[PDB]
Amino acid sequence: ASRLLLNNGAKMPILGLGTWKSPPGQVTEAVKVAIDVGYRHIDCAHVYQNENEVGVAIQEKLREQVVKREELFIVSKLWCTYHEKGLVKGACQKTLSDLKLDYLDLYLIHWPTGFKPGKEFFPLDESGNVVPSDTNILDTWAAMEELVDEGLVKAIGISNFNHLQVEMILNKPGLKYKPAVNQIECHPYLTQEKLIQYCQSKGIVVTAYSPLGSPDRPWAKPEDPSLLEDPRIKAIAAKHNKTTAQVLIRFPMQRNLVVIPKSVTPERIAENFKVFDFELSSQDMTTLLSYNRNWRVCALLSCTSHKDYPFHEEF
Ligand SMILES: NC(=O)c1ccc[n+]([C@@H]2O[C@H](COP(=O)([O-])OP(=O)(O)OC[C@H]3O[C@@H](n4cnc5c(N)ncnc54)[C@H](OP(=O)(O)O)[C@@H]3O)[C@@H](O)[C@H]2O)c1
Repeated sequence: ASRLLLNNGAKMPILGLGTWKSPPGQVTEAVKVAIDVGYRHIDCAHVYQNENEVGVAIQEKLREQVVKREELFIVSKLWCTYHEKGLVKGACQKTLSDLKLDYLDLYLIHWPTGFKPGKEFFPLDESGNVVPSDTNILDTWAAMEELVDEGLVKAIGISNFNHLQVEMILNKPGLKYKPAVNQIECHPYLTQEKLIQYCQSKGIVVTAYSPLGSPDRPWAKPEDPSLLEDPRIKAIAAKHNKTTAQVLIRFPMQRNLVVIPKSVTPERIAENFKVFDFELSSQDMTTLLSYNRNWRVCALLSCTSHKDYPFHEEF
């Protein structure tokens, strides 16, 4: 159906709306339009600096009775400067205040890397590199498990964890709640077959972020590759009378992945929803998988020496 069953018994909508880089001034309208169109899952984060304005839209639609809270699935993420056991709750309560909710459906550790606490999201060492915290992943997972026992979040997960870091949590002595979700970058140029196969075999649901290749990412140099413009993907979409974006959103769905395209444009938010009415053939799916080139949009390049940097491992 549009929902995948989580290990806590909840069902997660397979399509959600992303909000990274959605400006405060445009995201309230964008989330309102998305809920009107039929979106029931919104992906958020403290570091996107727009959760208050996302929260204005959810309140509006709740008040309107367009949707009840139980049918919404709201996701946010713990930023790297809040990995200390004593800061996790406070970070979650700030997000809950900004979103004006009393619980989150899913809360994710945004990156495995902890940074020193403070007001800068990427603290620098007077001079140059990002200043790390000495916290580790298991300390932060224990603080996340407390949030479930206190009723603030219904499920907890991870994002950008490689398979060894997931295995580290899965083997934690006294593990009380397994990660429900691992949210990772995934699209035809970074197909992630080994990490998806690992997670799915452990009962962890995978969410594909940057499904369209994030054409608005700030560091967009390469002058090269664009997924939306790839003539080979345009040809598959033409065969189905769909747009390239609709093919790129349908592709993770047929791999049993949740997918969270971002848009602040009403026509594209609506376009992106019309993805339940067609099917990519096996041939189309094998062809899209063959375009992998291990190209990653989000490589957290300022942290390549951090003890917990996730992308040195094969997967
Ligand atoms: N956990 C993490 O580390 C992490 C990292 C990155 C992203 N994410 C999540 O994943 C979400 C999606 O990834 P993303 O924001 O990197 O990028 P994306 O969804 O791959 O691409 C967004 C870009 O595509 C455009 N777009 C959307 N629909 C389109 C369509 N039908 N036709 C043409 N262009 C279209 C958007 O334009 P307009 O907005 O102008 O329409 C925007 O410029 C994020 O917003 C965030 O919620 C999570």
